[PDB]
Amino acid sequence: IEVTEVSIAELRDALESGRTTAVELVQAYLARIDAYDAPGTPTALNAVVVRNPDALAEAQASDARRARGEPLGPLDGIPYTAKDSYLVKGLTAASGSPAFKDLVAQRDAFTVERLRAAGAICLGKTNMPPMANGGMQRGVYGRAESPYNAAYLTAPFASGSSNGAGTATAASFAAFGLAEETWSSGRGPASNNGLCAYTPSRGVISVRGNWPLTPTMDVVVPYARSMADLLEILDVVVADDPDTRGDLWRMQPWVPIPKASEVRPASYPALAAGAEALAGKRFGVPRMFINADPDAGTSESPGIGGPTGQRIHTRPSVIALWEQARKALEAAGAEVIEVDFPLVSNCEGDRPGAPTVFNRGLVSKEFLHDELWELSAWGFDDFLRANGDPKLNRLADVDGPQIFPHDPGTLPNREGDLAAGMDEYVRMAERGIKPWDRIATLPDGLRGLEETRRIDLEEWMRRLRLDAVLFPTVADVGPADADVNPASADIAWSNGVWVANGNLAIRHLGVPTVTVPMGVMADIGMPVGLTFAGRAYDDSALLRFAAAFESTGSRRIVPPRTPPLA
Repeated sequence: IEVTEVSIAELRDALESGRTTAVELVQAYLARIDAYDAPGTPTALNAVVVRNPDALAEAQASDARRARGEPLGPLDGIPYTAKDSYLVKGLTAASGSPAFKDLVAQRDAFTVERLRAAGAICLGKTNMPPMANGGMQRGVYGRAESPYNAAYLTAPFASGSSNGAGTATAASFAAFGLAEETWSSGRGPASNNGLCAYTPSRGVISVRGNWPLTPTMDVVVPYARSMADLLEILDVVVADDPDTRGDLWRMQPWVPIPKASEVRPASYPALAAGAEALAGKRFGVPRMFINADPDAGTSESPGIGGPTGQRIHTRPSVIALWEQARKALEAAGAEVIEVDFPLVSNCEGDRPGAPTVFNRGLVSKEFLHDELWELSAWGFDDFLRANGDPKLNRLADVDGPQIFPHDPGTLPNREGDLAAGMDEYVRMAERGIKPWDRIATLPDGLRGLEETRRIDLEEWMRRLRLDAVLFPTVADVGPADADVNPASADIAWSNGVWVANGNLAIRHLGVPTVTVPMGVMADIGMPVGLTFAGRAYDDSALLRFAAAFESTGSRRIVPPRTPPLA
């Protein structure tokens, strides 16, 4: 059968009626990978970088269960891909880093455990920059290319590390995909590839067995081509993980975090709805993301580094898609209000009187320093210890200069020297790393982060009577040669483009989001998403809003570079 642009429900229907088998499905996806992804093909998208050699045997066992009339559940026999940061037992888990190219996973990540128990089949692992500490920079496997337009990047350049997952899921190299986000490494690639994606509130999906980057910020992010598929995934993966090791927010005792089983609904697929779910709702769109905020960037020295705090120049064709999205929401009975966005303005100090996260006093400068260094060094070292690969199980034994080497011939990283930056973590391990529960600044820091969200988002949405905040996921897309072309790098590194709209505040403060396709820019053929954000633990309502918006149109297209075969 054809698998291009086919939904999970259609696949399960085919498996149940005998129209196909799990083996036939795996072969159909591997065929697309071999025709479009592998080196030496005309497209050479280079999205899938590590194959699962047992995939066909796993498919065999799945069909044996079905012939015996006992499928494990709705995802039995459904193929997916996982970002190279996920531990998949028996395969390498380099996190795209040359220093870890031979590290082998001794167990599964929690997400993978749930999917394995459900009979889902990992076809392989997807591309990413070293340690997810970037966007489109080339790692040990290079980088992935866009299936929509070879001239533009498949993700934001500075934070879009799930760049293989975005290409692979949009090109139907599997039914769905698994990604991860620290700044915008989840929302970014979803936007450029027309995907649905969900960034959960804190503690909803265990991050055990996932390569950490910043333990206060890392979250799991599922990718799918439709909201219905996204809900199929969540139904299976969202559950309580009895093992808390490595998951900072589920280990810490100072901030109340609810159990996953307390946050999820009884049934995720039941969250789908039509336009009726938008009637009478109030949605606020930040002026700063629709070219309506002349005050952005008008303080004396705005930002907290890079292009932050600067006025965002949104592409005209993205504005045109936003206006149609607004009309669709209003036609469905919703109210869309242009508003400020304190969450970002008070993090980046972008206008007179606005504080920054560094000078506001809700979190201390020393906590922000420990977050970047001491806590992250502990994250790396404890992940290696927990995995327990006999050949490499301590951060102090790592080849520092090889963690994130610079790609020769490309322009410098505007965030600084990241090869030396990452090497410092090994020097730290050699001096001795304090565990997380002995870092003195942590208690006040975690409470300060939650306090910031309460003031800037939750109480703010109450007085405005907003049901959600929404905006284009990104302001523009960087050209594909932003790594070597100065003019292209200037665009790719500008605010709203280097990182998805929201910069660091979204993940730093634990804001749940859902992203769906907003359409395709008419001038360059690149997709752009619409992001819904809301109060912590309002995830269910946000998923429903996204599903309802999706139902009002058909805003996704098959990538023109990866058509159905034959």
